Amino acid sequence: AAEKGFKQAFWQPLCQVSEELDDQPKGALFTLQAAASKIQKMRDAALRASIYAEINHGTNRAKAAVIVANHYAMKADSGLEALKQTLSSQEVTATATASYLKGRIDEYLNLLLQTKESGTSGCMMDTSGTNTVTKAGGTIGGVPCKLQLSPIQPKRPAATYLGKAGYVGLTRQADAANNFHDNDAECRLASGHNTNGLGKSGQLSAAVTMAAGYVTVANSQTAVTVQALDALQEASGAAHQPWIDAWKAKKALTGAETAEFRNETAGIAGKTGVTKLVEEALLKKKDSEASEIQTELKKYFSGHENEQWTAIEKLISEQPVAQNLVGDNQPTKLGELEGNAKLTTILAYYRMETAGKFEVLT
Amino acid sequence: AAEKGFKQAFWQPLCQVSEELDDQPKGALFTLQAAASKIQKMRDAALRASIYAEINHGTNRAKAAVIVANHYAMKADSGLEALKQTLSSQEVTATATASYLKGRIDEYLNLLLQTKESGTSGCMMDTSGTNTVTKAGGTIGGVPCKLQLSPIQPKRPAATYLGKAGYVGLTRQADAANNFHDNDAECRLASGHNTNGLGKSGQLSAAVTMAAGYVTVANSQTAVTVQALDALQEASGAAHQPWIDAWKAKKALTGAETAEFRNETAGIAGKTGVTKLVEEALLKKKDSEASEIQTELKKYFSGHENEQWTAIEKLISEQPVAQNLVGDNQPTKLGELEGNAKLTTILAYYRMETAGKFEVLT
Ligand SMILES: *[C@@H]1O[C@H](CO)[C@@H](O[C@@H]2O[C@H](CO)[C@@H](O[C@@H]3O[C@H](CO)[C@@H](O)[C@H](O)[C@@H]3O)[C@H](O)[C@H]2NC(C)=O)[C@H](O)[C@H]1NC(C)=O
Ligand SMILES: *[C@@H]1O[C@H](CO)[C@@H](O[C@@H]2O[C@H](CO)[C@@H](O[C@@H]3O[C@H](CO)[C@@H](O)[C@H](O)[C@@H]3O)[C@H](O)[C@H]2NC(C)=O)[C@H](O)[C@H]1NC(C)=O
Repeated sequence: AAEKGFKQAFWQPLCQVSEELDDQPKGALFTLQAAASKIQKMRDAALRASIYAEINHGTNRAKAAVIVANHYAMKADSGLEALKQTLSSQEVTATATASYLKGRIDEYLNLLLQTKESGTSGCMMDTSGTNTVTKAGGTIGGVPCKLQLSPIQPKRPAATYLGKAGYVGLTRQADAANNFHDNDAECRLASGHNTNGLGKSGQLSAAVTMAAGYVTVANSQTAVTVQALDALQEASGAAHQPWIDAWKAKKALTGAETAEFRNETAGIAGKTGVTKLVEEALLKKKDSEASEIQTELKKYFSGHENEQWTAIEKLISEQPVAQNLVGDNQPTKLGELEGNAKLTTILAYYRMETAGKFEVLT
Repeated sequence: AAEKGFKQAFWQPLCQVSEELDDQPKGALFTLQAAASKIQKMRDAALRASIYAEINHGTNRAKAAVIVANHYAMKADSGLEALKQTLSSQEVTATATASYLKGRIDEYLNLLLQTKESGTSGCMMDTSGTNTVTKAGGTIGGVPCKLQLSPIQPKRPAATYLGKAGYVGLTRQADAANNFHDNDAECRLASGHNTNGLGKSGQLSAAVTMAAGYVTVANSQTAVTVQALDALQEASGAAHQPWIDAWKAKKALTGAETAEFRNETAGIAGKTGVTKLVEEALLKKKDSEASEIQTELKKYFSGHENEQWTAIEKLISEQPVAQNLVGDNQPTKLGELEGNAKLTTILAYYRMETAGKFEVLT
């Protein structure tokens, strides 16, 4: 009936979205950290290749290790520039839009949860619309609904409730009078009329919209209107803009999964850096033919397809640094040493060794 | 009087906090980007030093430039690890806590803004408590209150309404009956009693708290109670935990201003990397007394205080590159070249030259 407490078929959907939005910061955390860890891994690969080039100068595989090292430096570099330029705003924008909307929902839902008179007359009713609900654990009567933001630790959010299309549970309502509103449980929050709703001496001046422009409450003796948020299109100035915004933001996310954070397993001449380095340094001739790139590569790699890039990488990994550099009975092989700070210093030990030579050498 | 619409004294404070908490994402953005830009600048300095050590390999000036280059690599490296480990969660946590609380406030304030009957009876009143206020632009009658989250673009923001100790304007209220509540404007949201408040056939079951546990609304014919939020202590399970949380998070922020993102202008032996590199590579005597560190440094730097570190740095920034390595009419000096990707390339050209000179020589 109109101007009556809300039955679970109204509020369970909003609970689901609130609890799903709760994971958006956790996701943002996960991604921002994933981007640095990946930048770090590319850096580590370039450090390992550089150190091999320093130890093994004179050989051709040393020149190969420089091309490997420059590619991974460039990866590690474009990763940090992607983090700055794209990923930071994206995850901040997702975290903020989702949290602001979660706040809006939660305030409304906790109003309803609190405006009750008896255990059978109130604003928040069970499915049956026989009793009011009570929070127990992080559920409002069994339904998982904490109505507060959980502590942010990294993890991937689900997209069940907010998908690529909009809010799936916030479909159109055909019969709000019956499916949302109880037959008799009283709620003044259910209308804007002075009799069984929010008006005191009169109906209010106009319709009130609640939950960030989700539900409209009229000053007339009528039932609620809810927006269908399941098939959204981007808009501005929309009454339920918060909903649009959290959707649009979540929808724009790529994660630390773009090109820059992914390794390339194609042919050597195609890898980030190779052809342009071969033209500039080795060939000293710009805009050359793919064959003459292929040729130079065969000198260092023994070919030009991914299996020779790995073979060099294997040499780089098997390559051991001095025990004087890494501890006691500790792992000395480069493939077994990780950590930018650690590897940056092993590199400076060998950059120092290379200076020593060239002062006796020239 | 009790069970009456709220006068500007009550709501202007919440407007101020909502609007301040609007800048928290903008700040988070600003910092996350500031951290990458600073990591980038340290990297650029290590790239410039490395290239000088390459272009001049085998000298003591190249040996000095290696120590400079390893310090800046280590900075750039610990910056990305600080970004990952500390700054990411910090700014995500600040953005989410603030946005969730801004959502909670805004929903309450927009309820009040909407529950009005006449232009003189309602829930949101002016200071005089004579008229109901209205939202024009991003202001509800003069006082700035957009009641929505602004688009996130970078900004450094000075906290005035939320600061180190809590929410400044959310003071203990001595006389809510008079300073908050009007004499006669009607608001059902002002109590939980069935006569002029939210109860329908009866008072509600208990007190309702609103704005994330800020204001308590009793089922009795009484005036509102508001929490003093201006001298907070961290707590758990608190009725107004959102407030505590946004405070604690904002209070924990350091910004991209920690050690790792700041340059060190102390003596050379004290700089990040120098003594440990001198012991490991040059001295090959791990655990050497600072005088013998001072000595080695004099060989490269011509001393051991900050003015010699800069002099090397001057040489480094002076050092020109090959004309072909730069754009049509672009500068060739290292001090005049910025951009990790750009400099990573110049470094690989010279790493290749060193490769070729070492074999041309050996
Ligand atoms: C992009 O691809 C490169 C090449 O695979 C990655 O570098 C490699 O990273 C792994 C660790 O992730 C290192 O593996 C080592 O293998 C040895 C032998 O199997 C094992 O004993 C060690 O425990 C370790 O697993 C490998 O040495 C290293 N290779 C090079 C050339 O540095 C890089 O991490 C990838 N980047 C990203 C963002 O994933
Ligand atoms: C930490 O300190 C180092 C050393 O000051 C910074 O590197 C230096 O960065 C500046 C640009 O920020 C470069 O300055 C150049 O100066 C010349 C001559 O005055 C001028 O013509 C150029 O337009 C440019 O301003 C300088 O070359 C560079 N020095 C080195 C050795 O790389 C570094 O940026 C600081 N780090 C952070 C995070 O601020």
